[PDB]
Amino acid sequence: WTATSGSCKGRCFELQEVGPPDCRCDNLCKSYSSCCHDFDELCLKTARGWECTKDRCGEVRNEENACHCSEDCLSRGDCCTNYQVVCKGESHWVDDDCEEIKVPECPAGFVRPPLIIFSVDGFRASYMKKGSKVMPNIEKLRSCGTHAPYMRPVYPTKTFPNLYTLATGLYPESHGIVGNSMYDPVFDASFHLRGREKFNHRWWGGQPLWITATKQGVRAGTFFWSVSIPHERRILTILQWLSLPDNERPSVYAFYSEQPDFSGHKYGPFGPEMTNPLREIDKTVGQLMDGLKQLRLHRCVNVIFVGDHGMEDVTCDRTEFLSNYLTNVDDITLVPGTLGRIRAKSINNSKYDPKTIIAALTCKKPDQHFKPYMKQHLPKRLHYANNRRIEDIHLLVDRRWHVARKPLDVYKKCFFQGDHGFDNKVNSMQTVFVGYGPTFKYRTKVPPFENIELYNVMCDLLGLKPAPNNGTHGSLNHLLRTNTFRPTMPDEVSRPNYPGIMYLQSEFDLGCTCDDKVENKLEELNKRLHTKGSTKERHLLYGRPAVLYRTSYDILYHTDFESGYSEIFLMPLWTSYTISKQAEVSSIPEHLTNCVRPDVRVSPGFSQNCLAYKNDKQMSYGFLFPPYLSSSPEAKYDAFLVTNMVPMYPAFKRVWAYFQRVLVKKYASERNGVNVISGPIFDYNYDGLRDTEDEIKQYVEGSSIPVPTHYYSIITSCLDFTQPADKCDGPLSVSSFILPHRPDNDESCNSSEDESKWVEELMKMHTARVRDIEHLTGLDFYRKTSRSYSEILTLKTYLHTYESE
Ligand SMILES: *[C@@H]1O[C@H](CO)[C@@H](O[C@@H]2O[C@H](CO)[C@@H](O[C@@H]3O[C@H](CO)[C@@H](O)[C@H](O)[C@@H]3O)[C@H](O)[C@H]2NC(C)=O)[C@H](O)[C@H]1NC(C)=O
Ligand SMILES: O=C(/C=C/c1ccc(OC(F)(F)F)cc1)N1C[C@@H]2CN(C(=O)c3ccc4[nH]nnc4c3)C[C@H]2C1
Ligand SMILES: [Ca+2]
Ligand SMILES: [Ca+2]
Ligand SMILES: [Zn+2]
Ligand SMILES: [Zn+2]
Repeated sequence: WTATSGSCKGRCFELQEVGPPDCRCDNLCKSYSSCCHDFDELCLKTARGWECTKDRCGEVRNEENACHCSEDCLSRGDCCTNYQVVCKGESHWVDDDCEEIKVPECPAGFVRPPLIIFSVDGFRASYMKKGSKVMPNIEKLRSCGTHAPYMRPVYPTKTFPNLYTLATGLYPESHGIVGNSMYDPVFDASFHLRGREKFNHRWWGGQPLWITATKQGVRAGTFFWSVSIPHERRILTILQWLSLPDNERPSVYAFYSEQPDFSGHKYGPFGPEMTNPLREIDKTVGQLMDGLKQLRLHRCVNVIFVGDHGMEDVTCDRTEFLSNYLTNVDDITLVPGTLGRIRAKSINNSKYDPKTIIAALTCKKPDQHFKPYMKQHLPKRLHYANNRRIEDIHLLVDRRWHVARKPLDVYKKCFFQGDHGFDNKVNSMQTVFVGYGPTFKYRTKVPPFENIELYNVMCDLLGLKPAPNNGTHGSLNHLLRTNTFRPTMPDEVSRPNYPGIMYLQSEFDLGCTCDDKVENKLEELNKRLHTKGSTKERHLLYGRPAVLYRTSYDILYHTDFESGYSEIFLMPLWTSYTISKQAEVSSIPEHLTNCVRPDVRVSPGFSQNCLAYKNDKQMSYGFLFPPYLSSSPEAKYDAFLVTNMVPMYPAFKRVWAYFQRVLVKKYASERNGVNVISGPIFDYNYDGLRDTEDEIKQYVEGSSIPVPTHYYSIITSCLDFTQPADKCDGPLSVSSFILPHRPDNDESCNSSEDESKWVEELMKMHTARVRDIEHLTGLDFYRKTSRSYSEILTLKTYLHTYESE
């Protein structure tokens, strides 16, 4: 019940919320159907429209007007945004040359530059260049302030997940808004765009910017706007709030436009109908900037122009139907569209089996436009598994396509030419970032970055301490003139042992053999130096990674590579090696095919054994430093050490061997040497975080050898590729992957073909940030470089997307 008989008199767009049954007058009262009776009349005036004209200048104040052109309007803070232009011979903000804002220029009583977030729905990244002719205001923001060529959204590239990621710095698996539509099995409740369940606070996790602000004593405008409130009124309300007394005035604000998303769904991302809504958005931006100018805040306020996701060409005819795949289609519930999520229709149905669903959805048609996944097999970069609201079964839909359950869902629900939601590395899904103001840099282009990073910056812009989030605080310091956050490297928790020769051959009973008894002060002194670390500066280029948890491990040195070997997991945590442009690939010689060698630096009790691989009919082994890249026939023996061995399914070895034999050398050729760090990942609970010892769900049969869920590699070289990777003076260039360690290649539909036709494609799908790997291993990389820490943080957040321009 709402007792709507109260009044909005002097409360229009009030900031504190009144709970039921008291009628409300805030910017969301319409969405709750709870506004006071006189809200429209008093708060939503439209008389005479939104622009001053010559004949209105100096008019007698008339309180019925939507905005004012009388002399008192400035003191009142309620002039039309073009008032001074029309009546006082002032210029529009867009017609002024831009002039660096070297220091904040704010009216007295402003404790800090205010932040205004101008969010635009479905604003595709390429609109900045392609629509630049009809967007003069936005183009000036872009060219004069700080801009990125694009900003990467989070998956799924839908509205609620991304707007709430913006606000919180969190992955949707953490903040809880994992789609526009959701079922939560613990609540037994559904979240929908349509209806009232979505206003329930239980859905919304983490701590969004407005709460972070309020709690730390910084007032916030309310971020959300009921749809029916026109854009002009949104803008006039922000402007009015900004003329409140110092004690009452908020320091952070949000505007939101439904455009250009709304039209992009109807007309496609580039439909000729799309010009108008881009023009209209620009006009709205111009209104705000003119309004700030009038208030003397245009060189005081930080403005963020930001979008939530892009828009792709999608039409009804490009739909795949689960009914052409499954016998049991009526036994499932599908969340449909640009992504698919599948659960049982009834929890009482015991003939439901994900295994059979997955298989009936796997590589069934030549042209198949979606790929099914158990959520834990989704690329780790998507960070989309650790929430009960995400269904075990997921369908990754090709750009341009939909998935539905049955044809009747599509014609009985073309009506549309655009949509979004696809994989967040897809070009058409990328979106915009522009920062403009005293705290942002001047005419500066920054590289593309992820929207999860903005919350930290918005907090920095407001002098707030961010709630714990998935951004890497400091990685966006290069966007900022001042207010930087100067982080320190985490402290190493475990220090390595450095074992020498401690065991005789006969002490080992591992069931391994190697043809190495084929036997000198010249080279023996030299090869002892190798074991002691004489080549370590070549292969360990950016210092040893730090171990950020409590564990027991050894550093092991070799001619061609260096490792940190876990006595707890019985295999390296990381293996590091450098491959120069000139390095040469060799084969594994015949007499060494099955060679595995005890490591006399490491006890039998802390070693793997070959017997367990003999007995485990499912499991084979690979090596982290590849024997194919040994610097000499003698050095090659090191690569067959039991301490370089890791468990690998035969199907995964097809992948790994092709990476080691062909691709590493290729990257070394193309990039002028590369430094490689490889190792295992254990994430059995799919939380994006390293598993402890008591969380391992699978061992090589009979043994305590744990089976990795993933293998990673970090491939670093010189950004200035005219310098070799091992003699690089300046910035670095990195690409990484986290490959799922799977017993089959079902994910790659072309895998019966030669590795050259499908392995690199898999690795690109599984591209990762160094940061992703850090979360999964508890290691901290790049600890000793000549680069500043913020630059290193930026590098650690970089993702190599292999998407074209
Ligand atoms: C992304 O950032 C968030 C925020 O730091 C990380 O989520 C947080 O992760 C930890 C460990 O899973 C959670 O700690 C747990 O808290 C509860 C008490 O609420 C307690 O029962 C547990 O014993 C544990 O201490 C924390 O709740 C969680 N917070 C949120 C807001 O989700 C997340 O791990 C980050 N993701 C990645 C991949 O780095
Ligand atoms: O008032 C807000 C958000 C303000 C805000 C500002 C800053 C925020 O955080 C930031 F400032 F940090 F960005 C967060 C929210 N909203 C967002 C809601 C989207 N919506 C749709 O009907 C809709 C739109 C596109 C679609 N495509 N497909 N289905 C779609 C459905 C209703 C809108 C009300
Ligand atoms: Ca884990
Ligand atoms: Ca296959
Ligand atoms: Zn959206
Ligand atoms: Zn949309």
